[PDB]
Amino acid sequence: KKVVLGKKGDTVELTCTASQKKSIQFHWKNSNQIKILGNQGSFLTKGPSKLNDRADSRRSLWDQGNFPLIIKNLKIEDSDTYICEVEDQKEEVQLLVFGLTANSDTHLLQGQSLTLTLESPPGSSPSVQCRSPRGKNIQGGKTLSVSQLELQDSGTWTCTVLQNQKKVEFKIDIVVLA
Repeated sequence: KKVVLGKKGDTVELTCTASQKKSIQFHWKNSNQIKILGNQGSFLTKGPSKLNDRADSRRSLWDQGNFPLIIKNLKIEDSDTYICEVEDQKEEVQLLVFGLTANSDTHLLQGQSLTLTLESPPGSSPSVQCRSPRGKNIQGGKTLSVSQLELQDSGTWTCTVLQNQKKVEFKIDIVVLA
């Protein structure tokens, strides 16, 4: 069902739209049924889980049949199936948080292998397509690599990743001396 991918550090918003009579009783949970957030009657109630100080909702839409789940500071461990339950309707949504980093420090001199990675979640091995201002790209996933570094690289590289029919991209900055 809903595959939604996030970028480590940034926020995401999953969707949960109801088929009811506008604005009702609902809640979001994680794979194991520990409640994340819902509604003590008319307002929002977030449990005590590991995501409380960073989980949220938009109660203004609990009027037009929508109950989202907002998460800030995306951690890769934040990945797992979340479930929304709006009255008699259940809705599965898997979150895959991906983080692309520069196993160097995102800087480099003129001539040495540049290594990135892609730190994955509890349930995945992903595919990377990092282009570069200079057309080409590398492949693989968990670690990519290069070999030598042609000085025309202190610009913007582009880095896409697509999971279970869905995609995200980490456009990065690289630096090359002389």
